[PDB]
Amino acid sequence: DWEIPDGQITVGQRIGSGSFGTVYKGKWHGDVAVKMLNVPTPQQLQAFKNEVGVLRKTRHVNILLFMGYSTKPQLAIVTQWCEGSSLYHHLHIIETKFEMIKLIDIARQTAQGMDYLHAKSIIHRDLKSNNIFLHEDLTVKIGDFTVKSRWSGSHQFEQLSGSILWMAPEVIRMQDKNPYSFQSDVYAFGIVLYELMTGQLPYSNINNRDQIIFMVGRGYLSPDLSKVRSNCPKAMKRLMAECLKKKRDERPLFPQILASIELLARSLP
Ligand SMILES: Cc1ccc(NC(=O)N2CC[C@@H](CC(F)(F)F)C2)cc1-c1cc(N[C@H](C)CO)nc(N2CCOCC2)c1
Ligand SMILES: [Cl-]
Ligand SMILES: [Cl-]
Ligand SMILES: [Cl-]
Repeated sequence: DWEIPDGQITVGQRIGSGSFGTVYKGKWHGDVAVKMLNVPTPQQLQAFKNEVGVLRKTRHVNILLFMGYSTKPQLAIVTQWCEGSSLYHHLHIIETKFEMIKLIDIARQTAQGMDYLHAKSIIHRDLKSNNIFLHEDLTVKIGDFTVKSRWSGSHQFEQLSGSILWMAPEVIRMQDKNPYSFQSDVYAFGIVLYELMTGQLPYSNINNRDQIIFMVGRGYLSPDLSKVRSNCPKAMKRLMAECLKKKRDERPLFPQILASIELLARSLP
Protein backbone atom coordinates (compact mmCIF):
# COMPACT_ATOMS: atom_id res chain seq x y z
CA ASP A 1 0.00 0.00 0.00
CA TRP A 2 1.34 3.50 -1.03
CA GLU A 3 -1.98 5.52 -0.98
CA ILE A 4 -1.36 8.80 0.98
CA PRO A 5 -4.56 9.76 2.93
CA ASP A 6 -6.10 13.26 2.30
CA GLY A 7 -5.02 16.36 4.33
CA GLN A 8 -1.38 15.13 4.84
CA ILE A 9 0.05 16.59 1.53
CA THR A 10 0.55 20.41 1.91
CA VAL A 11 0.69 21.79 -1.72
CA GLY A 12 2.98 24.87 -2.19
CA GLN A 13 4.39 26.79 -5.22
CA ARG A 14 3.44 25.61 -8.79
CA ILE A 15 6.63 24.97 -10.93
CA GLY A 16 5.06 23.64 -14.22
CA SER A 17 2.27 21.66 -16.02
CA GLY A 18 4.22 19.12 -18.21
CA SER A 19 2.51 16.58 -20.56
CA PHE A 20 -0.10 15.52 -17.87
CA GLY A 21 -1.57 17.49 -14.90
CA THR A 22 0.21 20.26 -12.87
CA VAL A 23 3.49 19.87 -10.82
CA TYR A 24 3.90 21.73 -7.45
CA LYS A 25 6.57 21.74 -4.71
CA GLY A 26 4.97 20.15 -1.58
CA LYS A 27 5.52 19.16 2.09
CA TRP A 28 5.08 15.48 3.17
CA HIS A 29 7.61 14.39 5.89
CA GLY A 30 9.90 17.06 4.32
CA ASP A 31 9.99 18.67 0.80
CA VAL A 32 8.35 16.68 -2.12
CA ALA A 33 7.04 17.15 -5.72
CA VAL A 34 3.26 16.66 -6.43
CA LYS A 35 1.94 15.95 -10.01
CA MET A 36 -1.83 16.74 -9.66
CA LEU A 37 -4.85 16.59 -12.08
CA ASN A 38 -7.75 18.98 -11.07
CA VAL A 39 -11.32 17.84 -12.16
CA PRO A 40 -11.79 12.53 -14.07
CA THR A 41 -12.05 10.89 -17.57
CA PRO A 42 -11.26 7.15 -18.14
CA GLN A 43 -8.10 8.13 -20.19
CA GLN A 44 -6.86 10.46 -17.33
CA LEU A 45 -7.44 7.59 -14.79
CA GLN A 46 -5.61 5.12 -17.14
CA ALA A 47 -2.58 7.53 -17.49
CA PHE A 48 -2.41 7.88 -13.63
CA LYS A 49 -2.79 4.06 -13.06
CA ASN A 50 0.00 3.38 -15.66
CA GLU A 51 2.35 6.17 -14.34
CA VAL A 52 2.06 4.86 -10.70
CA GLY A 53 2.22 1.24 -12.06
CA VAL A 54 5.70 1.95 -13.62
CA LEU A 55 7.10 4.14 -10.75
CA ARG A 56 6.13 1.53 -8.04
CA LYS A 57 8.46 -1.02 -9.83
CA THR A 58 11.56 1.31 -9.47
CA ARG A 59 13.91 1.20 -6.40
CA HIS A 60 17.20 2.66 -7.78
CA VAL A 61 19.29 5.75 -6.77
CA ASN A 62 19.56 7.04 -10.43
CA ILE A 63 15.72 6.78 -10.97
CA LEU A 64 13.48 9.53 -9.46
CA LEU A 65 12.15 8.16 -6.10
CA PHE A 66 8.34 7.62 -6.11
CA MET A 67 7.02 8.03 -2.49
CA GLY A 68 3.20 7.54 -2.85
CA TYR A 69 -0.06 8.58 -4.66
CA SER A 70 -3.47 10.15 -3.75
CA THR A 71 -6.81 8.68 -5.09
CA LYS A 72 -9.09 11.05 -3.06
CA PRO A 73 -9.77 13.90 -2.94
CA GLN A 74 -8.05 14.32 -6.42
CA LEU A 75 -5.50 12.24 -8.46
CA ALA A 76 -1.84 13.04 -7.41
CA ILE A 77 1.65 11.36 -7.54
CA VAL A 78 4.26 12.31 -4.82
CA THR A 79 8.03 11.95 -5.60
CA GLN A 80 11.20 13.25 -3.83
CA TRP A 81 12.10 16.97 -4.23
CA CYS A 82 15.56 17.66 -5.84
CA GLU A 83 17.59 20.93 -5.63
CA GLY A 84 19.32 21.47 -9.04
CA SER A 85 18.49 21.65 -12.81
CA SER A 86 17.94 19.25 -15.79
CA LEU A 87 21.06 18.25 -17.83
CA TYR A 88 19.46 20.28 -20.73
CA HIS A 89 19.47 23.44 -18.51
CA HIS A 90 23.17 22.97 -17.47
CA LEU A 91 24.47 22.19 -21.03
CA HIS A 92 22.30 24.44 -23.31
CA ILE A 93 20.68 27.34 -21.26
CA ILE A 94 23.31 28.40 -18.58
CA GLU A 95 26.07 26.50 -20.57
CA THR A 96 28.00 24.91 -17.61
CA LYS A 97 31.55 23.70 -18.62
CA PHE A 98 31.83 20.40 -16.61
CA GLU A 99 35.27 18.63 -16.33
CA MET A 100 35.63 15.50 -18.59
CA ILE A 101 35.67 13.12 -15.53
CA LYS A 102 32.21 14.53 -14.42
CA LEU A 103 30.77 14.30 -18.02
CA ILE A 104 31.80 10.56 -18.03
CA ASP A 105 30.37 10.23 -14.45
CA ILE A 106 26.97 11.68 -15.66
CA ALA A 107 27.08 9.26 -18.68
CA ARG A 108 27.88 6.31 -16.29
CA GLN A 109 24.98 7.20 -13.91
CA THR A 110 22.46 7.66 -16.82
CA ALA A 111 23.60 4.20 -18.14
CA GLN A 112 23.13 2.67 -14.60
CA GLY A 113 19.54 4.07 -14.51
CA MET A 114 18.60 2.95 -18.07
CA ASP A 115 20.19 -0.54 -17.47
CA TYR A 116 17.94 -0.93 -14.34
CA LEU A 117 14.72 0.12 -16.23
CA HIS A 118 15.54 -2.34 -19.12
CA ALA A 119 16.25 -5.13 -16.51
CA LYS A 120 12.67 -4.40 -15.16
CA SER A 121 11.35 -4.48 -18.83
CA ILE A 122 10.55 -0.69 -18.72
CA ILE A 123 11.09 1.25 -22.02
CA HIS A 124 11.37 5.03 -21.16
CA ARG A 125 10.21 6.10 -24.71
CA ASP A 126 11.29 9.78 -24.10
CA LEU A 127 14.88 9.84 -22.70
CA LYS A 128 16.62 13.25 -23.33
CA SER A 129 18.76 15.81 -21.37
CA ASN A 130 15.41 17.48 -20.30
CA ASN A 131 14.45 14.19 -18.45
CA ILE A 132 17.92 13.78 -16.74
CA PHE A 133 17.95 15.82 -13.46
CA LEU A 134 21.24 16.64 -11.59
CA HIS A 135 20.42 16.49 -7.81
CA GLU A 136 22.75 19.08 -6.13
CA ASP A 137 24.37 19.25 -9.67
CA LEU A 138 25.97 15.81 -8.78
CA THR A 139 23.59 12.75 -8.91
CA VAL A 140 21.58 11.81 -12.08
CA LYS A 141 17.81 11.20 -11.52
CA ILE A 142 15.94 9.83 -14.63
CA GLY A 143 12.21 10.78 -14.76
CA ASP A 144 9.43 12.20 -17.02
CA PHE A 145 9.23 15.96 -16.15
CA THR A 146 9.82 22.13 -23.01
CA VAL A 147 10.72 25.88 -22.33
CA LYS A 148 10.79 27.13 -26.01
CA SER A 149 13.52 24.43 -26.60
CA ARG A 150 15.09 25.35 -30.03
CA TRP A 151 11.78 24.87 -32.03
CA SER A 152 9.59 27.39 -30.06
CA GLY A 153 6.58 27.52 -32.51
CA SER A 154 3.69 25.06 -31.74
CA HIS A 155 3.49 21.73 -33.73
CA GLN A 156 -0.35 21.50 -33.38
CA PHE A 157 -0.97 20.49 -37.08
CA GLU A 158 2.39 18.58 -37.54
CA GLN A 159 2.51 14.74 -37.08
CA LEU A 160 5.53 14.63 -34.65
CA SER A 161 4.67 17.12 -31.80
CA GLY A 162 7.37 16.12 -29.22
CA SER A 163 11.23 16.25 -29.18
CA ILE A 164 12.74 14.80 -32.42
CA LEU A 165 16.56 15.16 -31.83
CA TRP A 166 16.53 12.08 -29.48
CA MET A 167 14.11 9.95 -31.65
CA ALA A 168 15.76 6.96 -33.49
CA PRO A 169 15.23 6.66 -37.30
CA GLU A 170 12.67 3.76 -37.01
CA VAL A 171 10.73 5.83 -34.35
CA ILE A 172 10.54 8.80 -36.83
CA ARG A 173 9.45 6.80 -39.95
CA MET A 174 6.90 4.78 -37.75
CA GLN A 175 6.69 1.85 -40.28
CA ASP A 176 5.83 -0.50 -37.31
CA LYS A 177 2.69 0.25 -35.16
CA ASN A 178 5.06 0.31 -32.08
CA PRO A 179 8.70 1.11 -33.12
CA TYR A 180 9.81 1.79 -29.46
CA SER A 181 12.33 -0.80 -28.10
CA PHE A 182 15.38 -1.05 -25.74
CA GLN A 183 17.52 -0.10 -28.82
CA SER A 184 15.27 3.01 -29.40
CA ASP A 185 16.22 4.09 -25.79
CA VAL A 186 19.95 3.29 -26.56
CA TYR A 187 19.86 5.69 -29.61
CA ALA A 188 18.30 8.41 -27.35
CA PHE A 189 21.15 7.77 -24.79
CA GLY A 190 23.58 8.02 -27.78
CA ILE A 191 22.33 11.62 -28.38
CA VAL A 192 22.68 12.40 -24.59
CA LEU A 193 26.37 11.20 -24.89
CA TYR A 194 26.72 13.61 -27.89
CA GLU A 195 25.27 16.52 -25.78
CA LEU A 196 27.73 15.78 -22.89
CA MET A 197 30.89 15.49 -25.11
CA THR A 198 30.05 18.44 -27.51
CA GLY A 199 28.10 20.67 -25.03
CA GLN A 200 25.68 21.17 -28.02
CA LEU A 201 22.44 19.71 -29.52
CA PRO A 202 22.96 17.68 -32.75
CA TYR A 203 22.29 19.07 -36.31
CA SER A 204 23.27 22.70 -35.34
CA ASN A 205 24.11 23.62 -39.02
CA ILE A 206 20.42 22.85 -40.03
CA ASN A 207 17.49 25.20 -39.03
CA ASN A 208 14.48 23.28 -40.60
CA ARG A 209 12.80 20.80 -38.15
CA ASP A 210 10.94 18.93 -40.99
CA GLN A 211 14.25 18.41 -42.92
CA ILE A 212 15.96 16.91 -39.79
CA ILE A 213 12.87 14.60 -39.31
CA PHE A 214 13.09 13.46 -43.01
CA MET A 215 16.92 13.11 -43.23
CA VAL A 216 17.36 11.28 -39.83
CA GLY A 217 14.42 9.04 -40.95
CA ARG A 218 16.02 8.12 -44.35
CA GLY A 219 19.50 7.85 -42.69
CA TYR A 220 21.17 10.85 -44.48
CA LEU A 221 21.93 12.51 -41.05
CA SER A 222 23.86 11.30 -37.97
CA PRO A 223 25.67 13.60 -35.45
CA ASP A 224 29.19 15.01 -36.26
CA LEU A 225 31.46 13.20 -33.70
CA SER A 226 34.47 15.50 -34.63
CA LYS A 227 32.71 18.26 -32.51
CA VAL A 228 33.58 16.30 -29.25
CA ARG A 229 36.24 17.75 -26.84
CA SER A 230 39.94 16.87 -27.58
CA ASN A 231 40.39 15.06 -24.15
CA CYS A 232 37.23 12.91 -24.82
CA PRO A 233 38.50 9.26 -24.91
CA LYS A 234 38.52 7.42 -28.33
CA ALA A 235 36.69 4.54 -26.47
CA MET A 236 33.76 6.99 -25.76
CA LYS A 237 33.70 8.23 -29.44
CA ARG A 238 33.56 4.52 -30.54
CA LEU A 239 30.73 3.74 -27.97
CA MET A 240 28.81 6.90 -29.13
CA ALA A 241 28.88 5.65 -32.79
CA GLU A 242 27.67 2.11 -31.74
CA CYS A 243 24.74 3.71 -29.75
CA LEU A 244 23.76 5.93 -32.79
CA LYS A 245 23.88 3.12 -35.47
CA LYS A 246 20.94 3.72 -37.91
CA LYS A 247 20.06 -0.05 -38.09
CA ARG A 248 18.21 -1.18 -34.87
CA ASP A 249 19.85 -4.62 -34.17
CA GLU A 250 23.46 -3.25 -34.67
CA ARG A 251 22.98 -1.08 -31.45
CA PRO A 252 24.21 -2.65 -28.15
CA LEU A 253 22.21 -3.11 -24.87
CA PHE A 254 22.99 -1.27 -21.58
CA PRO A 255 24.76 -4.25 -19.84
CA GLN A 256 27.54 -3.96 -22.54
CA ILE A 257 27.28 -0.08 -22.72
CA LEU A 258 27.60 0.34 -18.88
CA ALA A 259 30.54 -2.19 -18.90
CA SER A 260 32.36 -0.17 -21.67
CA ILE A 261 31.94 3.15 -19.70
CA GLU A 262 33.12 1.67 -16.30
CA LEU A 263 36.25 0.33 -18.18
CA LEU A 264 37.30 3.70 -19.78
CA ALA A 265 36.40 5.45 -16.43
CA ARG A 266 39.27 3.63 -14.56
CA SER A 267 41.94 4.59 -17.21
CA LEU A 268 41.81 8.44 -17.58
CA PRO A 269 44.42 10.84 -16.04
C1 LIG B 1 5.94 14.98 -9.37
C2 LIG B 1 6.19 13.96 -10.47
C3 LIG B 1 5.44 12.80 -10.46
C4 LIG B 1 5.62 11.83 -11.43
C5 LIG B 1 6.54 12.01 -12.45
N1 LIG B 1 6.64 10.94 -13.36
C6 LIG B 1 7.82 10.33 -13.70
O1 LIG B 1 8.88 10.72 -13.26
N2 LIG B 1 7.84 9.27 -14.54
C7 LIG B 1 6.68 8.62 -15.15
C8 LIG B 1 7.15 7.39 -15.94
C9 LIG B 1 8.55 7.10 -15.34
C10 LIG B 1 9.39 6.46 -16.44
C11 LIG B 1 10.73 5.94 -15.92
F1 LIG B 1 11.49 5.59 -17.05
F2 LIG B 1 11.38 6.93 -15.17
F3 LIG B 1 10.55 4.80 -15.12
C12 LIG B 1 9.05 8.52 -14.94
C13 LIG B 1 7.31 13.17 -12.48
C14 LIG B 1 7.14 14.15 -11.49
C15 LIG B 1 7.95 15.38 -11.55
C16 LIG B 1 7.70 16.35 -12.52
C17 LIG B 1 8.51 17.50 -12.53
N3 LIG B 1 8.34 18.50 -13.49
C18 LIG B 1 9.02 19.81 -13.35
C19 LIG B 1 8.38 20.82 -14.31
C20 LIG B 1 10.57 19.70 -13.54
O2 LIG B 1 11.28 20.19 -12.39
N4 LIG B 1 9.48 17.63 -11.62
C21 LIG B 1 9.75 16.75 -10.67
N5 LIG B 1 10.81 17.07 -9.83
C22 LIG B 1 10.82 18.43 -9.26
C23 LIG B 1 12.27 18.78 -8.90
O3 LIG B 1 12.74 17.83 -7.93
C24 LIG B 1 12.69 16.46 -8.36
C25 LIG B 1 11.29 16.07 -8.87
C26 LIG B 1 8.99 15.57 -10.61
CL1 LIG C 1 7.76 -0.36 -3.19
CL1 LIG D 1 13.60 30.06 -30.21
CL1 LIG E 1 25.62 17.46 -35.70
